[PDB]
Amino acid sequence: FYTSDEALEAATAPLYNRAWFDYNQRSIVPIGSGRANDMYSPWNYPQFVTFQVTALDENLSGAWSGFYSVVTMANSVINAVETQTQSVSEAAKTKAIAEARLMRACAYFYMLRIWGPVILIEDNQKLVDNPVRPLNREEDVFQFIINDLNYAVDNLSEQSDKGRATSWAAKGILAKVYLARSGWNNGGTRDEGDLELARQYASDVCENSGLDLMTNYEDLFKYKNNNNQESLLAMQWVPLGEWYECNTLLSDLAFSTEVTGGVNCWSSYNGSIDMLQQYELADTLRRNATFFTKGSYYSYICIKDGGYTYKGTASPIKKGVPGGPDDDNDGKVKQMNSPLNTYILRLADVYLTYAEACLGNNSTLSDGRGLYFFNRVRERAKINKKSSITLDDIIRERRVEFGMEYSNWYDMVTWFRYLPDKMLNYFNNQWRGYRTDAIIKDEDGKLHFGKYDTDGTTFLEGPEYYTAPEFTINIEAEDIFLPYPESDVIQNPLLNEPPVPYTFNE
Ligand SMILES: [Cl-]
Ligand SMILES: [Cl-]
Ligand SMILES: [Mg+2]
Ligand SMILES: [Mg+2]
Repeated sequence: FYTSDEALEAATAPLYNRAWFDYNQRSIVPIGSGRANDMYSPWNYPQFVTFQVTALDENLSGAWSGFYSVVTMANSVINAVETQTQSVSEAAKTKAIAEARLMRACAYFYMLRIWGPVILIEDNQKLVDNPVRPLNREEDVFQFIINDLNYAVDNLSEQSDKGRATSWAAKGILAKVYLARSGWNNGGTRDEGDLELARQYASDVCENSGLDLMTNYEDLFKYKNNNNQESLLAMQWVPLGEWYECNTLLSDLAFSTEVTGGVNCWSSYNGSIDMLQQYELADTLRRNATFFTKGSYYSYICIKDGGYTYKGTASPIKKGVPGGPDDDNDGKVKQMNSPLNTYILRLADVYLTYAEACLGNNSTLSDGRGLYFFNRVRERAKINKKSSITLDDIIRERRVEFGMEYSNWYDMVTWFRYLPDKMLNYFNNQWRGYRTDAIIKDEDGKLHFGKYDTDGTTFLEGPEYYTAPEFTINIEAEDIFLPYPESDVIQNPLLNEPPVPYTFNE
């Protein structure tokens, strides 16, 4: 019985944390980043990188559970607005429905780029009464997402409490959705109507929001800057709160207690050879903020010991590894407990989305505001602007802008649905599963890949010294979308049957 706007807001707050917990607690890493080849470990979920995932994989069931937790929580909030409010304003009621529908849209948009067809649900009771329900078609899922985002665009405000969604966030996601739909199973061209809509929504955010990119890329990934102006939407973790409200990734991302102030950790992930090669030589700011590499210095990690220099010869994760409790983290670093929010949408994504929507079906983009906003991302990274861009420039730029943010894989699926032959060739040329013992730098700061001789000091350079994977799979169309989780298929055999049309309620 919610009797004030603030009481209702307390009920919608878990849409930003608890709802996402089953996904964030584990599977976000191998699905969003691993599968894109952002990083690799031979012991932690390598199958996601090498395309050898089985239906029994715990990450599939966890992700499925997490995304459906968002959907069903959203549905519960919408129901509560309509049945449990008694002095509550229409502004607050519509804001709550809008936040619920925004999150539901985000969950379905992730699922669409993991499994493809999924079950669309607006009535939780229908699911309870009969859980054996059919999949709906990819086109239905797109329309459902669009409808939810339309409501959020119309019913969120331009400004919000810090950490809460605005209409700019909804418009930014909607731009991404239209861009993703434009080429999806569309014979190698992008629908001009969807391109136009993507441009309209993205340009509105870029030109009119009054928001800007943070001056320093590294600042985006520090806890003191949670909910900075570039953060359009993020999971809002509560490190001093309940277990289901915490960001539990700290120990799985951090490679050594030397970068956690002594807090227990166990990561064996390293940035992939392919991913590391995406950073242009001049792009050291984004590279350093994403992965540690030999000799890189961090003034803001191990602050009490004058900063931190990585002295290993691998490429462990930096993004998501905020240092120890006293590294401007207000004591909020503990085992499996990170103070960082998890980004869902940054303004730089909208900039790059606008650029890609301006490129459209042309082979190059050499003028216009889309190119300007692409070049703002370059400028913020302190590297050269480009006088013209192609889709290949956009692919590279997105990988380096969003490395270790658990987003690159979803973008790669979108591209595969547009240009499947190009992207299968791309995936097969990423050297997935290859890793190497030693990555070092020369005088000019360029990375070199190889291993040490028996003496552990004499560097041997080149691919002949890489560690090859046990198996290199030829990646094909059938490999891209993941299988439905086996336990869920047992409970609902229609997950093995064709999708059917959704009956829309609007
Ligand atoms: Cl796979
Ligand atoms: Cl510390
Ligand atoms: Mg279509
Ligand atoms: Mg095969």
